[PDB]
Amino acid sequence: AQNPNCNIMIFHPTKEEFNDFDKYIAYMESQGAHRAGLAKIIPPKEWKARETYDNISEILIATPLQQVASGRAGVFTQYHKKKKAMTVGEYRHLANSKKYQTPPHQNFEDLERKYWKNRIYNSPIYGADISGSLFDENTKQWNLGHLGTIQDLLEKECGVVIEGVNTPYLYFGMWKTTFAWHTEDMDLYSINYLHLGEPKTWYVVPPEHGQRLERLARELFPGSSRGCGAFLRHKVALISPTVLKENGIPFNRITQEAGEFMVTFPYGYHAGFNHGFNCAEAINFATPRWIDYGKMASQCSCGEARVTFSMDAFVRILQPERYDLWKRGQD
Ligand SMILES: O=C(O)CNC(=O)C(=O)O
Ligand SMILES: [Mg+2]
Ligand code: NI
Ligand SMILES: [Zn+2]
Repeated sequence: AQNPNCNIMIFHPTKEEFNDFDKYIAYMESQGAHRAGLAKIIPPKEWKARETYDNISEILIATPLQQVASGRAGVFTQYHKKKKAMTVGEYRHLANSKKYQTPPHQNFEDLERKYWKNRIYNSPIYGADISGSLFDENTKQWNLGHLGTIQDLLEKECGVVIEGVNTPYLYFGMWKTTFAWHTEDMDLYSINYLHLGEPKTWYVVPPEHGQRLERLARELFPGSSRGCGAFLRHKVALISPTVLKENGIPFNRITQEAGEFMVTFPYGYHAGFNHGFNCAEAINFATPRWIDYGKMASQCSCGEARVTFSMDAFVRILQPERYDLWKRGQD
Protein backbone atom coordinates (compact mmCIF):
# COMPACT_ATOMS: atom_id res chain seq x y z
CA ALA A 1 0.00 0.00 0.00
CA GLN A 2 1.56 3.29 -1.10
CA ASN A 3 1.92 6.18 1.41
CA PRO A 4 0.59 4.22 4.42
CA ASN A 5 1.29 6.98 6.93
CA CYS A 6 -0.95 9.34 4.78
CA ASN A 7 1.66 12.10 4.44
CA ILE A 8 1.08 15.07 2.18
CA MET A 9 3.02 14.47 -1.01
CA ILE A 10 4.59 17.13 -3.24
CA PHE A 11 4.88 16.65 -6.99
CA HIS A 12 7.11 18.31 -9.61
CA PRO A 13 5.68 17.34 -13.08
CA THR A 14 7.75 18.08 -16.15
CA LYS A 15 6.17 20.16 -18.95
CA GLU A 16 5.46 16.90 -20.77
CA GLU A 17 3.71 15.38 -17.76
CA PHE A 18 1.66 18.63 -17.38
CA ASN A 19 -0.26 18.05 -20.60
CA ASP A 20 -2.75 15.49 -19.57
CA PHE A 21 -4.49 16.51 -16.35
CA ASP A 22 -6.51 13.30 -15.78
CA LYS A 23 -3.51 11.12 -16.35
CA TYR A 24 -1.40 13.08 -13.79
CA ILE A 25 -4.11 12.87 -11.15
CA ALA A 26 -4.23 9.11 -11.71
CA TYR A 27 -0.38 9.02 -11.41
CA MET A 28 -0.46 10.84 -8.09
CA GLU A 29 -3.03 8.36 -6.79
CA SER A 30 -0.84 5.42 -7.98
CA GLN A 31 1.78 6.78 -5.56
CA GLY A 32 -0.68 7.08 -2.68
CA ALA A 33 -1.20 10.83 -2.71
CA HIS A 34 -4.88 10.56 -1.95
CA ARG A 35 -4.35 8.87 1.33
CA ALA A 36 -3.28 12.22 2.85
CA GLY A 37 -6.43 14.02 1.63
CA LEU A 38 -4.28 16.81 0.09
CA ALA A 39 -1.32 17.05 -2.36
CA LYS A 40 0.83 19.93 -3.61
CA ILE A 41 1.75 20.29 -7.30
CA ILE A 42 4.59 22.62 -8.28
CA PRO A 43 4.16 23.49 -12.00
CA PRO A 44 7.08 23.12 -14.43
CA LYS A 45 9.27 26.16 -14.57
CA GLU A 46 8.21 26.84 -18.22
CA TRP A 47 4.54 27.24 -17.22
CA LYS A 48 2.59 30.34 -16.42
CA ALA A 49 -1.08 30.99 -15.55
CA ARG A 50 -1.07 34.33 -17.25
CA GLU A 51 1.46 37.07 -18.28
CA THR A 52 0.94 39.52 -15.41
CA TYR A 53 -1.45 40.40 -12.56
CA ASP A 54 -1.10 44.11 -13.20
CA ASN A 55 -4.61 44.73 -14.38
CA ILE A 56 -6.87 42.97 -11.76
CA SER A 57 -7.83 45.88 -9.54
CA GLU A 58 -11.12 46.54 -11.14
CA ILE A 59 -12.63 43.10 -10.43
CA LEU A 60 -15.63 43.61 -8.09
CA ILE A 61 -16.09 41.83 -4.82
CA ALA A 62 -19.88 42.29 -4.69
CA THR A 63 -20.35 40.81 -1.16
CA PRO A 64 -17.16 40.85 0.97
CA LEU A 65 -17.67 38.70 4.08
CA GLN A 66 -16.51 39.78 7.60
CA GLN A 67 -15.63 36.59 9.47
CA VAL A 68 -16.76 37.00 13.08
CA ALA A 69 -15.67 34.29 15.57
CA SER A 70 -17.34 32.92 18.74
CA GLY A 71 -15.86 30.42 21.21
CA ARG A 72 -12.32 29.84 22.49
CA ALA A 73 -9.04 30.21 20.70
CA GLY A 74 -8.72 26.59 19.67
CA VAL A 75 -12.44 25.73 19.26
CA PHE A 76 -14.62 28.33 17.60
CA THR A 77 -17.27 28.98 15.00
CA GLN A 78 -17.39 31.82 12.49
CA TYR A 79 -20.29 33.61 10.84
CA HIS A 80 -20.14 35.73 7.79
CA LYS A 81 -21.45 39.27 7.96
CA LYS A 82 -22.10 40.77 4.57
CA LYS A 83 -20.31 44.09 3.80
CA LYS A 84 -20.67 46.67 1.05
CA ALA A 85 -19.19 45.95 -2.39
CA MET A 86 -15.65 46.92 -3.13
CA THR A 87 -13.13 46.49 -5.94
CA VAL A 88 -10.02 44.27 -5.69
CA GLY A 89 -7.91 47.47 -5.54
CA GLU A 90 -9.99 48.77 -2.60
CA TYR A 91 -9.80 45.37 -0.86
CA ARG A 92 -6.00 45.15 -1.33
CA HIS A 93 -5.62 48.60 0.29
CA LEU A 94 -7.83 47.47 3.16
CA ALA A 95 -5.84 44.22 3.64
CA ASN A 96 -2.60 46.30 3.81
CA SER A 97 -4.05 48.78 6.37
CA LYS A 98 -2.72 48.88 9.90
CA LYS A 99 -5.98 47.34 11.24
CA TYR A 100 -5.79 44.26 8.95
CA GLN A 101 -2.17 43.70 7.84
CA THR A 102 -0.04 40.71 8.72
CA PRO A 103 1.99 41.35 11.96
CA PRO A 104 5.71 41.15 12.15
CA HIS A 105 6.86 37.58 12.45
CA GLN A 106 9.96 35.35 12.17
CA ASN A 107 8.78 32.60 9.87
CA PHE A 108 5.65 30.60 8.90
CA GLU A 109 5.70 28.72 12.25
CA ASP A 110 5.70 31.93 14.31
CA LEU A 111 2.85 33.26 12.13
CA GLU A 112 0.88 30.00 12.68
CA ARG A 113 1.31 30.42 16.45
CA LYS A 114 0.05 33.99 16.25
CA TYR A 115 -2.95 32.89 14.14
CA TRP A 116 -4.12 30.27 16.65
CA LYS A 117 -3.48 32.49 19.63
CA ASN A 118 -5.21 35.60 18.29
CA ARG A 119 -7.63 34.80 15.41
CA ILE A 120 -10.77 34.97 17.49
CA TYR A 121 -10.08 38.56 18.59
CA ASN A 122 -10.24 39.96 15.07
CA SER A 123 -12.83 39.89 12.23
CA PRO A 124 -10.98 39.81 8.87
CA ILE A 125 -12.84 40.43 5.59
CA TYR A 126 -12.79 37.63 2.88
CA GLY A 127 -13.65 38.14 -0.83
CA ALA A 128 -14.69 34.56 -1.28
CA ASP A 129 -16.67 32.62 -3.76
CA ILE A 130 -16.56 35.02 -6.75
CA SER A 131 -17.45 33.32 -10.07
CA GLY A 132 -14.66 33.92 -12.57
CA SER A 133 -11.09 33.00 -13.71
CA LEU A 134 -7.66 34.59 -13.90
CA PHE A 135 -6.16 31.93 -16.28
CA ASP A 136 -5.29 33.29 -19.70
CA GLU A 137 -7.35 31.61 -22.39
CA ASN A 138 -4.16 30.65 -24.11
CA THR A 139 -2.85 28.68 -21.11
CA LYS A 140 -3.52 25.12 -22.21
CA GLN A 141 -2.15 23.15 -19.25
CA TRP A 142 -3.91 23.02 -15.85
CA ASN A 143 -6.24 25.87 -16.76
CA LEU A 144 -9.00 25.59 -14.12
CA GLY A 145 -11.56 27.17 -16.45
CA HIS A 146 -10.95 24.40 -19.10
CA LEU A 147 -11.21 21.23 -17.12
CA GLY A 148 -13.52 18.32 -18.02
CA THR A 149 -16.85 18.88 -16.24
CA ILE A 150 -18.27 16.77 -13.46
CA GLN A 151 -21.47 16.33 -15.48
CA ASP A 152 -19.50 14.89 -18.35
CA LEU A 153 -17.62 12.55 -15.93
CA LEU A 154 -20.93 11.27 -14.50
CA GLU A 155 -22.19 10.76 -18.02
CA LYS A 156 -19.02 8.92 -19.10
CA GLU A 157 -19.05 6.62 -16.06
CA CYS A 158 -22.76 6.05 -15.49
CA GLY A 159 -24.34 6.79 -18.90
CA VAL A 160 -26.84 9.37 -17.64
CA VAL A 161 -26.95 12.85 -19.15
CA ILE A 162 -27.71 15.60 -16.60
CA GLU A 163 -28.20 19.37 -16.42
CA GLY A 164 -25.66 21.62 -14.69
CA VAL A 165 -22.45 23.46 -15.18
CA ASN A 166 -19.11 23.57 -13.30
CA THR A 167 -17.15 26.90 -13.24
CA PRO A 168 -14.30 28.28 -11.12
CA TYR A 169 -14.33 30.67 -8.20
CA LEU A 170 -11.90 33.39 -7.06
CA TYR A 171 -10.95 34.03 -3.46
CA PHE A 172 -9.33 37.28 -2.38
CA GLY A 173 -7.88 36.89 1.15
CA MET A 174 -6.19 38.87 3.86
CA TRP A 175 -4.42 38.03 7.14
CA LYS A 176 -6.49 35.70 9.34
CA THR A 177 -9.14 34.98 6.70
CA THR A 178 -10.21 31.43 7.41
CA PHE A 179 -11.72 28.37 5.74
CA ALA A 180 -13.54 26.16 8.21
CA TRP A 181 -13.30 22.34 8.44
CA HIS A 182 -15.12 20.75 5.49
CA THR A 183 -15.10 18.28 2.67
CA GLU A 184 -16.31 19.31 -0.77
CA ASP A 185 -19.94 19.19 -1.94
CA MET A 186 -20.76 15.52 -2.66
CA ASP A 187 -17.21 14.69 -1.43
CA LEU A 188 -15.75 15.88 -4.77
CA TYR A 189 -12.11 16.69 -5.42
CA SER A 190 -11.02 20.28 -5.44
CA ILE A 191 -8.08 22.03 -7.06
CA ASN A 192 -6.80 25.38 -5.88
CA TYR A 193 -4.21 27.63 -7.55
CA LEU A 194 -2.65 30.47 -5.54
CA HIS A 195 -2.30 33.17 -8.27
CA LEU A 196 -0.60 35.85 -6.24
CA GLY A 197 0.34 37.27 -2.91
CA GLU A 198 0.90 35.82 0.53
CA PRO A 199 0.70 32.13 1.45
CA LYS A 200 -2.21 29.93 2.55
CA THR A 201 -1.73 27.31 5.33
CA TRP A 202 -3.74 24.11 5.09
CA TYR A 203 -4.64 21.42 7.57
CA VAL A 204 -6.03 18.04 6.40
CA VAL A 205 -7.40 14.77 7.85
CA PRO A 206 -6.75 11.58 5.82
CA PRO A 207 -10.02 10.33 4.21
CA GLU A 208 -9.77 7.02 5.99
CA HIS A 209 -9.98 8.89 9.29
CA GLY A 210 -12.63 11.49 8.48
CA GLN A 211 -15.17 9.97 10.82
CA ARG A 212 -12.77 10.56 13.75
CA LEU A 213 -12.86 14.24 13.03
CA GLU A 214 -16.68 14.14 12.76
CA ARG A 215 -17.01 12.44 16.16
CA LEU A 216 -14.74 15.07 17.76
CA ALA A 217 -16.72 17.83 16.15
CA ARG A 218 -20.01 16.44 17.53
CA GLU A 219 -18.42 16.52 21.04
CA LEU A 220 -17.00 20.07 20.66
CA PHE A 221 -20.07 21.61 19.03
CA PRO A 222 -22.87 19.78 20.77
CA GLY A 223 -25.80 22.15 19.94
CA SER A 224 -24.82 22.23 16.27
CA SER A 225 -24.66 18.46 16.20
CA ARG A 226 -28.20 18.18 17.57
CA GLY A 227 -29.41 20.67 14.92
CA CYS A 228 -27.98 18.74 11.94
CA GLY A 229 -26.53 15.30 11.34
CA ALA A 230 -23.97 16.81 8.89
CA PHE A 231 -23.26 20.20 10.31
CA LEU A 232 -19.67 20.45 9.08
CA ARG A 233 -21.41 21.06 5.66
CA HIS A 234 -22.26 24.46 7.09
CA LYS A 235 -18.56 25.38 6.86
CA VAL A 236 -18.44 27.27 10.16
CA ALA A 237 -16.38 25.21 12.66
CA LEU A 238 -12.67 25.56 13.50
CA ILE A 239 -10.55 23.24 15.63
CA SER A 240 -6.83 24.01 16.18
CA PRO A 241 -3.93 21.68 15.66
CA THR A 242 -3.27 21.69 19.40
CA VAL A 243 -6.81 20.50 20.03
CA LEU A 244 -6.64 17.86 17.32
CA LYS A 245 -3.35 16.51 18.86
CA GLU A 246 -4.93 16.46 22.37
CA ASN A 247 -7.77 14.32 21.02
CA GLY A 248 -5.67 11.97 18.92
CA ILE A 249 -7.01 13.01 15.55
CA PRO A 250 -4.65 12.20 12.70
CA PHE A 251 -3.83 15.22 10.48
CA ASN A 252 -1.14 16.99 8.49
CA ARG A 253 -0.33 20.55 7.64
CA ILE A 254 1.37 22.35 4.73
CA THR A 255 1.80 25.93 3.46
CA GLN A 256 0.95 26.77 -0.19
CA GLU A 257 2.82 29.67 -1.83
CA ALA A 258 2.04 31.74 -4.87
CA GLY A 259 2.40 29.75 -8.07
CA GLU A 260 1.52 26.36 -6.54
CA PHE A 261 -1.51 24.07 -6.88
CA MET A 262 -3.19 22.10 -4.17
CA VAL A 263 -5.52 19.17 -4.78
CA THR A 264 -7.95 17.95 -2.16
CA PHE A 265 -9.21 14.35 -2.51
CA PRO A 266 -12.65 12.91 -1.91
CA TYR A 267 -13.67 13.02 1.71
CA GLY A 268 -10.41 14.79 2.77
CA TYR A 269 -11.46 17.25 5.50
CA HIS A 270 -9.52 20.47 5.28
CA ALA A 271 -9.28 23.92 6.97
CA GLY A 272 -6.84 26.76 6.90
CA PHE A 273 -5.97 30.46 6.80
CA ASN A 274 -4.35 33.15 4.67
CA HIS A 275 -1.14 34.92 5.70
CA GLY A 276 -1.91 38.24 4.04
CA PHE A 277 -3.35 39.72 0.84
CA ASN A 278 -3.69 36.95 -1.78
CA CYS A 279 -5.82 35.65 -4.65
CA ALA A 280 -6.66 32.00 -5.22
CA GLU A 281 -8.81 30.25 -7.83
CA ALA A 282 -10.50 26.90 -7.19
CA ILE A 283 -12.96 24.45 -8.75
CA ASN A 284 -14.40 21.06 -8.02
CA PHE A 285 -13.73 18.07 -10.24
CA ALA A 286 -14.38 14.36 -10.44
CA THR A 287 -12.63 11.18 -11.60
CA PRO A 288 -13.94 7.61 -11.87
CA ARG A 289 -12.72 6.94 -8.33
CA TRP A 290 -15.00 9.70 -6.96
CA ILE A 291 -18.26 7.99 -7.94
CA ASP A 292 -18.35 5.71 -4.91
CA TYR A 293 -17.66 8.68 -2.60
CA GLY A 294 -20.45 10.64 -4.17
CA LYS A 295 -22.87 7.83 -3.53
CA MET A 296 -21.94 7.75 0.19
CA ALA A 297 -21.57 11.50 0.88
CA SER A 298 -23.42 12.93 3.81
CA GLN A 299 -25.84 15.57 3.33
CA CYS A 300 -27.19 18.62 5.24
CA SER A 301 -31.02 18.64 5.01
CA CYS A 302 -31.59 21.22 7.93
CA GLY A 303 -31.54 24.04 5.46
CA GLU A 304 -28.33 25.75 6.46
CA ALA A 305 -25.87 24.42 3.88
CA ARG A 306 -27.75 25.79 0.77
CA VAL A 307 -25.70 24.93 -2.36
CA THR A 308 -25.47 25.26 -6.16
CA PHE A 309 -27.95 24.35 -8.81
CA SER A 310 -25.68 21.58 -10.13
CA MET A 311 -25.67 19.58 -6.87
CA ASP A 312 -29.36 18.70 -7.49
CA ALA A 313 -28.60 16.26 -10.22
CA PHE A 314 -25.76 14.62 -8.32
CA VAL A 315 -28.10 13.88 -5.36
CA ARG A 316 -30.93 12.86 -7.64
CA ILE A 317 -28.87 10.32 -9.58
CA LEU A 318 -26.37 9.07 -6.99
CA GLN A 319 -28.58 9.29 -3.83
CA PRO A 320 -32.22 8.84 -4.94
CA GLU A 321 -33.40 7.72 -1.46
CA ARG A 322 -32.03 10.97 0.07
CA TYR A 323 -33.32 13.17 -2.73
CA ASP A 324 -36.76 14.14 -1.37
CA LEU A 325 -35.48 15.09 2.12
CA TRP A 326 -32.38 16.92 0.81
CA LYS A 327 -34.47 18.95 -1.65
CA ARG A 328 -36.86 20.04 1.19
CA GLY A 329 -33.68 21.44 2.84
CA GLN A 330 -32.86 23.35 -0.37
CA ASP A 331 -36.51 24.73 -0.59
O1 LIG B 1 -9.10 28.87 -0.28
C1 LIG B 1 -10.09 28.78 0.49
O2 LIG B 1 -10.61 29.72 1.18
C2 LIG B 1 -10.87 27.50 0.56
N1 LIG B 1 -10.52 26.53 -0.51
C3 LIG B 1 -10.90 25.27 -0.44
O3 LIG B 1 -11.54 24.76 0.50
C4 LIG B 1 -10.54 24.36 -1.59
O4 LIG B 1 -9.84 24.88 -2.50
O5 LIG B 1 -11.08 23.23 -1.51
MG1 LIG C 1 -9.49 44.72 -13.37
NI1 NI D 1 -12.39 23.00 0.02
ZN1 LIG E 1 -27.45 21.34 8.26
